[PDB]
Amino acid sequence: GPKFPRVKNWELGSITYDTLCAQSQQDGPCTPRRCLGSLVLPRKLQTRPSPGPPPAEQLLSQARDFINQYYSSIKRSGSQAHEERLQEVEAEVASTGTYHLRESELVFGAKQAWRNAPRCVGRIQWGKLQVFDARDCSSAQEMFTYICNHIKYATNRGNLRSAITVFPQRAPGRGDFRIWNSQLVRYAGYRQQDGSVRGDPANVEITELCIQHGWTPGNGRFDVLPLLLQAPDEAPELFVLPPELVLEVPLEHPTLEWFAALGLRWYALPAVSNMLLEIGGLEFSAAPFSGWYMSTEIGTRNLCDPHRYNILEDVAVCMDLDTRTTSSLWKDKAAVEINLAVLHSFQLAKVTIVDHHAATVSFMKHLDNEQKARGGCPADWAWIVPPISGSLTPVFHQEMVNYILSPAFRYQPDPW
Amino acid sequence: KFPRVKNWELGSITYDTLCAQSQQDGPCTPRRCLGSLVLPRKLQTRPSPGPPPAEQLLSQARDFINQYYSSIKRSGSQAHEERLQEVEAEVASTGTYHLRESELVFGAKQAWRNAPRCVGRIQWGKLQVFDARDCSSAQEMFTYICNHIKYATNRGNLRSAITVFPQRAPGRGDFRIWNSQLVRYAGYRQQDGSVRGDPANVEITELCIQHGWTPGNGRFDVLPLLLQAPDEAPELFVLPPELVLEVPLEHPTLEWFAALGLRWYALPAVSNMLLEIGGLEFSAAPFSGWYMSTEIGTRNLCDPHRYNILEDVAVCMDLDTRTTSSLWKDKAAVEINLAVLHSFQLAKVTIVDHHAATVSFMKHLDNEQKARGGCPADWAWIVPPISGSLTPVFHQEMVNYILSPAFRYQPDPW
Ligand code: HEM
Ligand code: HEM
Ligand SMILES: C[C@H](O)[C@H](O)[C@H]1CNc2nc(N)[nH]c(=O)c2N1
Ligand SMILES: C[C@H](O)[C@H](O)[C@H]1CNc2nc(N)[nH]c(=O)c2N1
Ligand SMILES: NC(=[NH2+])NCCC[C@H](N)C(=O)O
Ligand SMILES: NC(=[NH2+])NCCC[C@H](N)C(=O)O
Ligand SMILES: [Zn+2]
Repeated sequence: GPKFPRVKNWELGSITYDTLCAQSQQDGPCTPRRCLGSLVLPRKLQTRPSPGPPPAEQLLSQARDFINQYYSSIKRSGSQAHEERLQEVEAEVASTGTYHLRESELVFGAKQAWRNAPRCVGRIQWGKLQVFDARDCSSAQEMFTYICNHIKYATNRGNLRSAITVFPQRAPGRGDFRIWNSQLVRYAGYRQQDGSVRGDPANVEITELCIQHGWTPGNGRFDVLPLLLQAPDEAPELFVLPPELVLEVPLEHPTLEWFAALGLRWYALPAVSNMLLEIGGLEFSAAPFSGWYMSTEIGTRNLCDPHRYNILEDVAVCMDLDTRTTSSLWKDKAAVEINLAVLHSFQLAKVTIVDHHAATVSFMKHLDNEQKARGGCPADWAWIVPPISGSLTPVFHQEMVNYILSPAFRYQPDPW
Repeated sequence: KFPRVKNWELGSITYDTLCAQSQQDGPCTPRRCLGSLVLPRKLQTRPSPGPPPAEQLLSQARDFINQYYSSIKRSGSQAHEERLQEVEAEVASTGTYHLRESELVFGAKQAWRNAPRCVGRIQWGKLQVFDARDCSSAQEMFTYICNHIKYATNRGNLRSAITVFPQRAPGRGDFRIWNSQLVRYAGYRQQDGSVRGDPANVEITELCIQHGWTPGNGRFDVLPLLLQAPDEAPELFVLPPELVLEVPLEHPTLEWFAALGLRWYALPAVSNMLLEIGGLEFSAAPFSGWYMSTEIGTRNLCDPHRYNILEDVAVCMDLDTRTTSSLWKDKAAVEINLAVLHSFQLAKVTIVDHHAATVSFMKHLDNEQKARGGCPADWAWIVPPISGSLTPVFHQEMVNYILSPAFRYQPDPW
C-alpha cells in the first residue's frame, strides 16, 4: 500500500500513515542496523558551539524553507509578498551572513517548535502560546526583568498560561545569551560531608556553580536557586528571585493526615530554560518556555526517582507497608498515594495541573487533529507514556513515529 | 559506530559493540524511528514454497556452526571442520541441511538470549529443549504438546521449555500451531457485538467452532488446539483439564474480590512464533517459561480491549470513578496486580512480580555486557505496563538490533 510508515492503535484497531515524516530534514540516531530510540541525548541534534559563521549556502536553504512554511501557514505561498520576503532574506544573508525574523514570523516559529516537540504531551495547547519578544534585551540585568515579567504572567496567580520569552539570537564571533539554570525555578542540591545530598540531587552542579559565583547558600531541602544570566561576552551575573513571584504549593494527602507533616512541597511553574530554539537557521540560545505541570512529573519523577527526592520508602513506612519484599507492591502503592497528593494539593491551591489520564487523552485528540492538518505527528513513545500506569492510559496502545521537524527545541551544551 | 549507553539512575555508561554482529535490518532509518511499532511491515517471514539461495543459506549456516563450536571451546578443531563440510555437502545436494540435536539445543537457548522483548532472559541458560522433529502427524504434535505442558507445569513449579517440530521445507506446507498460545480463554461474540471471554481470542475461537468445536458460554473457557500438519486442514484437540493448571483469583485483604470469580492459567506458552537457527526455519516451535504478574494483572485483565475489568473493581472498592484525577484506575490496577501475585503465591505456582523481574534483567544486562559487549533490548516492552519509573529498567538506555539465532513473527496460517 502507501509508502510511508503505517501506524496502528492496538486498542481501537485503527490505522494511519505518517506522511509528515517525509518533510523531516535532519537525520536522527537510528539506522537499519540498530535503534537508539530509548537514548535521552543521542549525539545528533546537539547544536555544538559552532564558532565560524554557518555555511551561507546551508543557512540560506534553512531560511528559505522556514519562510515557505510561514507563508503557507498564512495561505499566501507563491505570492509576491512571499517571493519578496524570500529575496529579502537572501539579500541580507549575502551582505551580513545572517538575517532577522519579523515579529509575526517569530510567533509562528515559536509555536511550530512546540508543535513539533516529540517529547511534549501537552501539544494540544500549541496554538495558544504567549510569545514575548525580547530580541532588544542588551544586559544580563535586562534578562532578569523579562524573566520576572514572564514568571508573573505565566503564573497568573495559580491560573497558569503558556509562554516563552525570546532573547537575542547568535551572532558570528559574538558570545551567546545564556541561562545557566535548567529551569527558571529549581531547588538546590547540597553536597554533604557523608557524600549524600540535601534537597534536589539533580541541581547539584548548578548549585555549586551559583556559590562559586557569589550566592550565599541556604540549607533547606527546598530552597529556590538564584539565576545565572549570561549576556554576550560577559561572565554571568547572579540574580535572586523575589519570593512573591515564585508561587509554591505545600503538599498534603486528601485522607492520610500525616502526609502534610512530611513537609513536602513543589513550585507551580515549570520553565525549561536551557534549550535552544532554532527557527529557519537562526539559533536562539536563551528562550525559556513554560506551561503547566502534569502530576506524574512531580509525584513520580521528581519525588520518587532513586536519584531525586527518593521519598518512596519514607512514605511506605508511614502507610505501614511491607518494604522488605517487592511482591507487596509497596512501591506501587505509595507511588499512587504520592501522586494523588500532588493532584489534590494543586487542586486545593487552585494552581493549574493535569493528570496523566486527562493529559494523555488530550494527546490522542492532538494526534487525530495533526493527522488531518499535517498527515502525522512526531512523538517519542518512551517519553509520551507516563512513568506510572502506562497501559492504563491510551497512548501506551498508540504506535508512534519519531522524527525531527524544524522549528524545534534542541538540547545545547552548558555554557561552562 | 559503537553506541554509548547510559543509566540515568546510577550515572554508569557502556558501549554496545555487540550490535556490530547484526546481519539483519530493523524498521528504523536516520529519517525516523519506528521502534514503538509492534510488527515489522516487511521483516515478515514470507512463504517457503521455493528453496532459499544456496549461498544465503550456506553463510548463515557457516556462521551458526562457527558460533556453536565457539560455545564448546572446540573451534578450529577437526569435528568443526568435518561439521562444516557435512553442511556444505548437504546444502549443495538437497539445497538444505539439518541440525544435530546438540546444535538445536544451542540454537534455542541463543534465540531466547537474543530476544529483545523478553525480560526473563537471565534464565536463558536453563532451557529444557524437547526435540520433536521426528513428528509426522497432527496427533503426534498433540502428544508432544501434551508432554511439554505436563513437564513445563510440573505441579506449579514451572520450568522453562521449548518443543521444536519439523523445520520448514521447500514446496511443502509448514507444520503450524494455529493458536497464539498453548492455553487461551475463548472469545465469543454475543448479541450487542460485545464479547464474552477474551476479546483477543475472538478470531481463533471462531476458527475452532468452525472446525467442529462445541463452544461454551463462559469467560474463561480453555480453548482447544488446532494443530496443522503440512498441506492438510488442521485438527481439533481438547486439552486434558488436569494438564491445564489454573489459578483462582482472590485478594489478601479485600474479602469480596474472590466474588468476582476471576481465574487465570499458569502456563504462558507462545506458540505462533518462528524459530530461526543458522538459516533453517521452524514454523512450529512452542516455548514457555513463567508469568510476570503484570502480564495478567495489568494487560490481560485491565486492557480496555481485553477483560477490561478496571471499572468493576473500582466500584467494588467504592472509588470516585467520576473524575480521572481521583486515580481510581491506578488504585484498582495495583490491587488487581496484588491479587494476581497473592493468588499464584497461595496456589504455589511460579510467578515473578515486575520489580523482582526487572531487577534480574538489570543483572542480565551486566552479565551480558561482560560476555558479549552488549545486549539487545526493546525498552518499550522491557519496561512494565505500570509503575514504570519505579523499576530500574525505566532509567536504563538500551540498544535494539536483530541477532540470530532468533525468534521472529510469521504470518497466520489462514
Ligand atoms: C501547557 C501545558 C504543557 C504540558 C502539560 C506539557 C507537558 C510536557 C511533559 C510531561 C513533558 C515531559 C516532561 C519531562 O519528562 O521532563 C514535556 C516536554 C517538553 N515540552 Fe511540554 N508541556 C506543556 C507546555 C509546553 C510549552 C509551552 C512548550 C514550548 C513552547 C513545551 C515544549 C516541550 C519540549 C521542548 C519538551 C521536551 C524538553 C525535554 O526534552 O526535556 N511544553 N512537556
Ligand atoms: C522464565 C520465565 C520467563 C519470563 C518471566 C519471561 C518474561 C517475558 C515477558 C514479560 C515478555 C513480554 C510478554 C508480552 O508482554 O507479550 C517476554 C517476551 C518474550 N519472551 Fe520471555 N519470559 C520467560 C521465558 C521465555 C522463554 C523460555 C523463551 C524462549 C525459549 C522466551 C522468549 C521470549 C520472546 C521471544 C519474547 C517476545 C514474544 C513476542 O514478541 O510476543 N521467554 N518474556
Ligand atoms: C533511559 C530512558 O530513556 C529514560 O529514563 C527516559 C524514559 N522516558 C522518559 N519520559 C519522560 N517524559 N521523561 C523522562 O525523563 C524520561 N526518561
Ligand atoms: C504500541 C506499543 O508499541 C505497544 O502497546 C507495546 C508497548 N509495550 C509493550 N510491552 C510489553 N511487554 N508487551 C507488549 O505487548 C507491549 N506493547
Ligand atoms: N509541564 C511542563 N511544562 N513540564 C516541563 C518539564 C518539567 C520537569 N519534568 C519537572 O518535573 O520540573
Ligand atoms: N512470561 C511469559 N512467558 N510470557 C509470554 C507472553 C505472555 C502474554 N503476555 C500473556 O500474558 O498471555
Ligand atoms: Zn528507532
